[PDB]
Amino acid sequence: MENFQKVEKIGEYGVVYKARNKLTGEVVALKKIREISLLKELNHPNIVKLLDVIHTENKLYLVFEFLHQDLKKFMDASALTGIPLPLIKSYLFQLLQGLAFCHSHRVLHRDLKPQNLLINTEGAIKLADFVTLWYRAPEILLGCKYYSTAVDIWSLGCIFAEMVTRRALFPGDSEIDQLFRIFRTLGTPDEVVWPGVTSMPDYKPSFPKWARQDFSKVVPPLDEDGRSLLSQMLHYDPNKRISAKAALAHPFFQDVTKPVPHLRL
Ligand SMILES: CC(C)(C)c1cnc(CSc2cnc(NC(=O)C3CCNCC3)s2)o1
Repeated sequence: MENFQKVEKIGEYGVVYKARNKLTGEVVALKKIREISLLKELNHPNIVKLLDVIHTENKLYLVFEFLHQDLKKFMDASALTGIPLPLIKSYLFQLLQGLAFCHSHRVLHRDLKPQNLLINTEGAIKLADFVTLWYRAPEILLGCKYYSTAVDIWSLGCIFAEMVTRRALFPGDSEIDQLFRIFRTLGTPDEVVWPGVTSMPDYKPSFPKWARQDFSKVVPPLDEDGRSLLSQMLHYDPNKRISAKAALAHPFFQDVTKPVPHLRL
C-alpha cells in the first residue's frame, strides 16, 4: 500500500481512490477491498485494465488503469441536447464487443450501470467494477440463482434506452416496484412469452396482469433499426434474448463509426 500516494476518493465491495504509483510514476485507480488473478488475464480494449493485484496484510488492493469520466456524469452533462446518435451507437457497439469477449470466457458482469461505464477523450468506453435496481434483469428479480450472460444484455438494453431518451427506462425503488415497472411497459410475462416463468422462485400467480405497450411510445425518436435491436435485448425469455455476438451483426450497426465526444475535464 505504501507504494501509492492517494490523491482523492473517486467512489464505489470496497473504496476507489485516484492515486500515483511512487515507483512507475503512473496515475492509477486503486480499489481497497485465484478468481482475481484470473481476471488479470481477461484483457480487451473495452474492459478497464487491471494492472496489479496486491495481497498484503490481509486486505486486497486492485490497481487499475485510470479513466477520467463515467457515463452517468456524461449523460447528466449531455441532458439538454442529448448524446448524438452516432456516439450512442459507437458506445453501444463497443460495450457489445466487451461483453462478447467476457461472455466467450464465461465471465458475467452482473451489475452494469452508467456509473461503472468509463470513458476517455479518444471515444472509447470500458466495462468496470465486475442499491440501484434500474438495470436488473427480470430473471434476477424473480429469484433465478443460476442466471446467464443474458442478464448483461438486459442491463445494456436499459442503458441504450436511457442514452436515447435522457430518462431511466425502469426507475424502480424496490424489487417489486422494479418488477412492476417492467411489467407495466413490456406486459406481465406468462408461459406463452416466457416458458417456465410461472415456476420461478419469486413468481406469484397474484401478480397483476398488464398488457404490453408499443416501443414507438417507449423510446422516441429511436429509428426502426434501433427499436428492433432494443426489443431483442429486452426479451423476457433469457434464452430468446439476443447475444452480444449476434447483436454486433444487427442492421443498426451497418453505419457505425467512432466519433470523439466533447469531454470537459
Ligand atoms: C464504482 C467505480 C468507481 C466505477 C469502480 C470500481 N472499480 C472500478 C474500476 S477502477 C477505475 C478506473 N478509472 C476510474 N475513474 C473514475 O472513477 C472517474 C474519476 C473521475 N470522476 C468520474 C469517474 S474508476 O471503478
